Amino acid sequence: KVFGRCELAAAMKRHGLDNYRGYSLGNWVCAAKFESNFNTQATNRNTDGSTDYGILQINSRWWCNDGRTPGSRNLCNIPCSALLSSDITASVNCAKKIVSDGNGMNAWVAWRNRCKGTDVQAWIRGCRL
Ligand SMILES: [Pt+2]
Repeated sequence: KVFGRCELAAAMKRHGLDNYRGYSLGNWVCAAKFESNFNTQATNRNTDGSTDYGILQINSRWWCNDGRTPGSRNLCNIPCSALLSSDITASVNCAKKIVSDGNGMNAWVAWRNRCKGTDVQAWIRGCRL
């Protein structure tokens, strides 16, 4: 599923990401834009052999099991394929564990390099929330 910007902002808000660990909704929408282009089916291989999955590109190195990432963890206790659903519940629940682990949203390379320190409120402009 390719979400629209405001449809994803609404789903993320419903699921309790607005100001989760002090990250405004616009941070999460910006991160999804530059990680997945708002596409729940996005998958990308990392140099280390791990893969990133779904609308928030959650990494099989730590967070999910994809059956092909040796010596990795599954800290969200899910198959990585769960993260590709049109329903973002599993991605949001796992993202909440990730951002709580001490590094905050710096875990998302695209957030750090493209969203951090920018006017992220722009990502939710015009949306009925
Ligand atoms: Pt939820």
